[PDB]
Amino acid sequence: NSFSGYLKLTDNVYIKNADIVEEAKKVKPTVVVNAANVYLKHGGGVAGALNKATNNAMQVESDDYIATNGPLKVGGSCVLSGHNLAKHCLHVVGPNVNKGEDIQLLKSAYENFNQHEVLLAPLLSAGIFGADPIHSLRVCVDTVRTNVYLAVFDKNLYDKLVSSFL
Ligand SMILES: CC(C)[C@H](Nc1ncnc2[nH]ccc12)c1cnn(C)c1
Repeated sequence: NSFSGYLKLTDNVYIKNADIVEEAKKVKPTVVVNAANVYLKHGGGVAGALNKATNNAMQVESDDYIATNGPLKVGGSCVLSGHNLAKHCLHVVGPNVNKGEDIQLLKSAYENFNQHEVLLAPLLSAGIFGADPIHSLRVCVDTVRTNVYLAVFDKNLYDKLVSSFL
């Protein structure tokens, strides 16, 4: 958990303009959060980037988890291996609002973070899930009480987030 170059937004939320994969390789955190879907199919976005950095080990483990346990619920999570990136990966499903899933579930999704003292995480429900990323940071700030280090891989978005937060 040797995080460097973060900006502290609140007592427990830090942010950096960085690729979460690169942060995980440098820091080897106890927990890295994946922005997952309910079948843990890591096709693109943050999920595809984390799985590629494990050379598909995350996807083979995820497929075995789903065959044995079934899919997650939207707003839910599971803990699996972090492989080479972290001790553990917390796979968290935020709502895909472009598919009609309720934006209320984004609070439930961020509540999963409170089971871990320190986390390296992305913005949930941003990207293909369709939520406004600044709204996602507001729900993170209002919901997460443990120590969260957010990596946002887009300098334009990072500057909008920092400016909106102050
Ligand atoms: C908003 C965007 C910058 C963010 N992407 C990322 N954020 C952080 N590390 C990353 N590595 C590769 C992509 C990536 C995103 C995409 N989908 N979701 C749910 C979040």
